[PDB]
Parts: sequence; C-alpha cells; structure tokens
Amino acid sequence: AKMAFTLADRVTEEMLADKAALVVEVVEENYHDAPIVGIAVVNEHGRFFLRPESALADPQFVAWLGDETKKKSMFDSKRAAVALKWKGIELCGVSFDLLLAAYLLDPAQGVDDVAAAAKMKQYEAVRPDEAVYGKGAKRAVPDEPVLAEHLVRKAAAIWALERPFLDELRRNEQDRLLVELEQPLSSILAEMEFAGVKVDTKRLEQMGKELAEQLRTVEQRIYELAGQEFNINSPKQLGVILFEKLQLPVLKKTKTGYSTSADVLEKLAPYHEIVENILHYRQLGKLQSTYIEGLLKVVRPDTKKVHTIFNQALTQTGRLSSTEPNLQNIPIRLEEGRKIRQAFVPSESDWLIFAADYSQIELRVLAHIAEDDNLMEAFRRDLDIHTKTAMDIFQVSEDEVTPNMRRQAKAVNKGIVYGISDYGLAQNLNISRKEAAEFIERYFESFPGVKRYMENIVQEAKQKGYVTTLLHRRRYLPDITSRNFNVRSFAERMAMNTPIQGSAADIIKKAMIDLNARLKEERLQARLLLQVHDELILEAPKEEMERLCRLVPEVMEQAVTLRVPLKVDYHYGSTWYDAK
DNA sequence: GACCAACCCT
DNA sequence: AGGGGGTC
Repeated sequence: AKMAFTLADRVTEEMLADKAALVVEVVEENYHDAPIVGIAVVNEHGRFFLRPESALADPQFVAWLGDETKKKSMFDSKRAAVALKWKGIELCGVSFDLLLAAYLLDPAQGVDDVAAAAKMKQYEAVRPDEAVYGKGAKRAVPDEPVLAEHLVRKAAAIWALERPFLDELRRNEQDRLLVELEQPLSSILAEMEFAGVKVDTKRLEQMGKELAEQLRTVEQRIYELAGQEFNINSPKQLGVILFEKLQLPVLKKTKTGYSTSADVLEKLAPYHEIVENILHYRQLGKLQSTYIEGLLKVVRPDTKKVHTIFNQALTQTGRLSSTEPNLQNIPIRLEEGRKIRQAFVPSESDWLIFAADYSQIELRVLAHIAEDDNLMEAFRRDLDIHTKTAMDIFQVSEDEVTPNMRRQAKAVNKGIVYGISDYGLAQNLNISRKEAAEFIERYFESFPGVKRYMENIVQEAKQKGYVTTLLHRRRYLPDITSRNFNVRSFAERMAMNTPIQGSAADIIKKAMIDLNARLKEERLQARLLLQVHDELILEAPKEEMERLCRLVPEVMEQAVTLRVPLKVDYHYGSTWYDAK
C-alpha cells in the first residue's frame, strides 16, 4: 500500500520544522565509523527521504540536526548519534526515543526494531528490519525504492506512536524515568563509546607470546600424562581419555554425555595428575583466545582504541550490557588474568585512570527496601556485612568467626539476594539440603524484616503482575501464578531479586547523569569511559586527580537518599590494573 | 547456522 | 539473580 512521500534531490526549509520524526539508518550492527544509508523525516509538512551525501554536505540540514531547539523523535538515537559523531556531526534535541520508551514499558517483549514496538500499540504498517534486510549472509542494503519506503514507514510509525507511549509511561509513573533518566543517559553513553578506551597493543602481544609458550608446555605435559595426543578442547575426545581410558569416576553427566566442568574436575584432581594440568590449560586457553586475540581483533588500528557498544535496552533488570568487545567481563579474580588490565591505558600522556565503585550496594538496597532494623544498623555502623552475618547465624563473637564461617555467611548473603532455595545454597556451599535450610532459617531469625520482604514481594507480584524498582522501573512476572513448581520457583526468585538488582541499576544511572553535570560545572577534562554495574571508570589528567577523589565519590554517594548510607571506594593509576 | 558446554564479569 | 570452540 505505497505510502506517499517525497524523494528529495536536496534539502528544503519545510524539512526543518521544530518537531520531527527522524530516521538516520545505520544497518551495520556495530555502528562505529559505520555508513549512513538513508534519512527520512516526517513532520507537519509531510514525509521525506534524503540521501546522506546530499543531506550531510548541506549546512542547513546539519545546522538543524545540531539545533537543540528543534525537537526530534527517533528509534535508537545513540546509534544515530555515534554514527554521526564519526562523521564530525552533532545530533541534538532528541525529545523522545521510542526504543527506550518501549523498553521501560516491557523489557520482556525484546523490542529491537520499530515493528516490534508498533505491535505493542496495534500498529502494523511497518516492516521488521530483518524482513527488509534479511539475516546473516544475505544481510544486504536494498535498492533506493525499497529502502526509501521502509525508512519513511519507520519515521511515520515514530510520528504516530509517541503520544500513545508517553500516555502509558505517564500512567505507570515512568515518564520521568524516560525523560530524566534514560534519555539523558543515552547521550552520556554515546560520548563514552565514541571516546573509547586506549589499548597498549604491544603489551598485549607480548602477553600472547608468553601464554603461547606456556600453553605449549602444559599441552605437551597433558599428552605425556595421557599417553597419547588428542584435541583437548573436544568434549568427546577429552571424556574418553578421562573416563574410559584413565578410568576416572563419572561424577556428573551432561545431555551429551560426560561433564568436564571445573567444579567436577576439581573433585577428580586427587585421582590423577592430568586433571590439574587440564584446568590450567583451559584457564590459559581462555585468556589467549578470548581476551588477547579477541581484543587485538577489535582494536582500531588508527586510534589504537576499543570502542564498545553499551546496550541500554536489553537486560530484564535495567542494567547495561556491553559487546564488541564486552569490557564488563575483563578478568580480575586471578592475577594471571588480572594482568590483562595493564593493557588498558589513558588516551593522553600524563593522564591517569580513575575507578570508583559502590561498596555492597545490593545488600544496602535490600536493607533499605526490606526495612530490616538489624541490617540497617549493620550498615550505619559500617560493619563488614559478611563477618556480621557469620556472627548472627553462628551465634558467635567476632573473635570466633573463622574464614570458612565467613565464606559460608557470604554465600548465604548472595543467595538471599538471588533468592535461592535450600537446594541452590546446598549446591553452592557443597553441603546437604537440610544443612542449607538450617542456615536460611537462622538467617531469617537474625533478619526478620528481610524475611518479611521476601514473602510480601512475592505476594505483590502475584497481586499486581509485576515488581517495581526505586525509580519506578518495572518487570512483569506471569509465571509466578504458574502451576509448575520449577517455573513458578524461578518467577519468585526474580520477584525477590529484581527490585534489588534493578534499583542498584537506577542508582548508578543517576550517578552517571549527576556526575556528568558536575564535571561540566567544574570545567574538568575528566571523562567517563566504562561502567561495570557497580562502578564507573574515568580518565583524567594527573593534575585533576586530587579533586576527583573528593568529587566522584560525593556525587555517587548522594545520588539517592536511603535509610542507610551509600559507600564508594576509589583508586587511580597509570593503567586500569593499577586502579585497584 | 544453531546448539551445547564451557568459562569470563558484577 | 543479570549479562558476555567443537560439533552436526
């Protein structure tokens, strides 16, 4: 049903109204220095398609994109913004972003294109991107006539839906969450990704060579112990050597057949010398293949930086997500892996990396929302919460809390936050189910308000159909009413966990917005680089380091007021690794 | 190209 | 709790 639209040869004044639906199409998944293939505008005066080359050599048009008074509605404005930044062009005045609007309304829907959003409000006059571009190897930009129609249909759909979405957002009391939190956050994220993080490639390469040598050493040793040669990365091949040939005990079974997971092999270490070498092999293999080679692929040879993409509209809890590369899972737990962080360096000379992290934010949030007196009081005293929990479940004095008692108390705390069952805790603490249920029972005696909260929250999700966060983020949990025990059980755990994890997301988001405002007021050159759930990473001049030590934590700490204080720790140094 | 099993992070 | 090579 051909939609009417002008395929313009040049930009005209009536295309630059102070209110428009704009589509700036970037079909590359990774939008960094990626082409723009089409522009559509839809407004009071009609519907228009433009060609980038024309539209972007045009001062009038670029002035308009840049103009903050001229208000745009879009879908995934960060994608457009970053693609335009790589071309030296600024995008401002995005008053409404449908992708973020749909995301707040229902993360479960998985809305990843305009069509998905449109179905939510019964609008079907737009095609799914995957249908116009195909998928995988057949991904292709179409001919002008087909492209032109699709862009305009998305612009047109954005035009039609903004009011319907803002109405529902308002009804959920999520309108401020879109306009004050997520949409501003999108601009800060656009800057972060474009700035990117500088990498020392020679430092990486050297590490690759050392690993290479060590992998060969341990690999040969494995063959020698095995008494033959086999592919160690092959489950089928490794299982045979471990369980048929060396006759090691079959502790666990996979769908495929044999389980060679770490927690399994560690149990088998005593029987044979070959097990410890294999775990080590894999550990090394993992760093070489994922983190050295995978990183060296994505470094941009020109700028010497990696430029991640932060997904703002993906997780079910309101958290961010990072890809190409993921900088939110760089090794930190074992020193061998941790060293990788020495490869991440400031972008200018005489600058330093500055890391700031919240301390036990999830448990602090639980205390606040649960209103547990015993937990509130623990954090007001600034105690060690795991040592404290140990004391309370084991009924002992600080003097008597052994490292094992702590480790155990800690596991209980995570479990409460993830809302696990006696079985899950038993699996984690490697103890009997009865013992696990004794711990939990003890925990709830020590913290009755937390118990009260878990019961009440499951009941509220049952009554309302969703659970909310502090800043009115929302998550629907249909399965909570399901008659299957396992499906219902999982729903209840989400019921318990989401307001904790989700409210923590909200807090750090606000901190990021607040922090940005302060950095500008202060006219500081410091800049945000990464966010890893409970921490922010910046780079700034050595001269600016002392000020940031006061400023960054103050801003993060005052983001919200709760019944307990928030606590931030910081460090800085010449590399990410040294900011410890 | 799609799954599985494995291992990285908060 | 939430994410991010081998085989057929």
